[PDB]
Amino acid sequence: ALCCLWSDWINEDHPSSGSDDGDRETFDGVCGAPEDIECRSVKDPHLSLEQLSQKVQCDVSVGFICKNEDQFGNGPFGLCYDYKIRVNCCWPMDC
Ligand SMILES: [Ca+2]
Ligand SMILES: [Ca+2]
Ligand code: NA
Repeated sequence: ALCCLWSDWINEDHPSSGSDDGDRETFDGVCGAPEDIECRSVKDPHLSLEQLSQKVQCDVSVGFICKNEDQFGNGPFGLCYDYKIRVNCCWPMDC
């Protein structure tokens, strides 16, 4: 069968850190090919993305991407929340 486990939280980028003007989280070095991914805001971790307001990308191919300019605001106001991810990874095991 397949034995699947959820990783610890990954939170290596932040909306006002680095040079990417956003928040990107990857599972490189954690799992080779996640079966699932969970992307959550740090300040409201119980809300799924379908319960959040921001424009983000969250999938098992690229991981998590939020770009600050995609968020609601006028002028320079408005940016990504800080997000964190878990990945669900499965191993072929007889668990
Ligand atoms: Ca950043
Ligand atoms: Ca982050
Ligand atoms: Na975005």
